Amino acid sequence: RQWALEDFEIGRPLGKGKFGNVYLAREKQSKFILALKVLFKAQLEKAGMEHQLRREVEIQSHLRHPNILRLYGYFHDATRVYLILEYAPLGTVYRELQKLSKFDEQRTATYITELANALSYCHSKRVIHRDIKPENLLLGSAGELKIADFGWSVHAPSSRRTTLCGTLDYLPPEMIEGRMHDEKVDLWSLGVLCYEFLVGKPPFEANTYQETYKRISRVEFTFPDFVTEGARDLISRLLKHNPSQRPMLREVLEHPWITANSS
Ligand SMILES: Nc1ncnc2c1ncn2[C@@H]1O[C@H](COP(=O)(O)OP(=O)(O)O)[C@@H](O)[C@H]1O
Ligand SMILES: [Ca+2]
Ligand SMILES: [Ca+2]
Repeated sequence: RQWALEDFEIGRPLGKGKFGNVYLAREKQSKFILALKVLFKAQLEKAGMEHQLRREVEIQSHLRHPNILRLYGYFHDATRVYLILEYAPLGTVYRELQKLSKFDEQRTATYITELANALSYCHSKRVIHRDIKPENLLLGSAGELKIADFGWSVHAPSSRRTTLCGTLDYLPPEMIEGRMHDEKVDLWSLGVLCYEFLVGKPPFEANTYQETYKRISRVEFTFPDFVTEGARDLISRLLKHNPSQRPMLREVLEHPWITANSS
């Protein structure tokens, strides 16, 4: 309780999503620097995703972890909805990935650690993200990873997927096949990110949706020569077609290659 647009000086655009237009902003009274995610009611309603928005606010407002981005509150005004988010000053892992093409083992292991901790806290409440990918991974002032954008978040188990498009790149077989899914979806994503971080691209990238779908469902990926044995071991363990065969997060955090490299 209980903001209005008038409470904020709006700064520069921080990023655009499918629906979200995100701006740096400062709260006039306190001079608190933050981010406003702006959504258009028309676009949400017409058509599809008004329920995701409610899900995102409800779920994310209630989460408190250093590796999960804060949602502080919200408001609206007949044309738009405004989410008030914690501002992440070092940008997205996506842009960082663009900047240096690929990450070293130390950086990758640290990102995975920070990710595994946030996910393990999420999973502790049976909350599953389902949209873990570099666009949704922000960096705090200490360069620490922060999981963001809970539009796709839901409680486990779930069904449907609803319907998503954009890439399939980060989705496990049980999600691309419309099946019932677990917290295990987030473990598959973790494996996909781990490979993208070291290699510079996702294990199942292809030129078409139909081929990507096929590669994911058949789980066909290969490692460049430069990927080390301990990273190969971790990724092969996360990218298993059968969800239950996938590791618990504790197993990931205690993986030798993770413990060896993680700063
Ligand atoms: N709190 C934030 N701090 C800095 N940049 C952000 C923040 N939230 C989002 N962004 C940027 O805006 C983009 C879209 O935000 P997001 O909420 O993920 O979009 P959408 O919900 O529309 O998919 C992100 O990928 C990122 O580049
Ligand atoms: Ca997003
Ligand atoms: Ca979203």
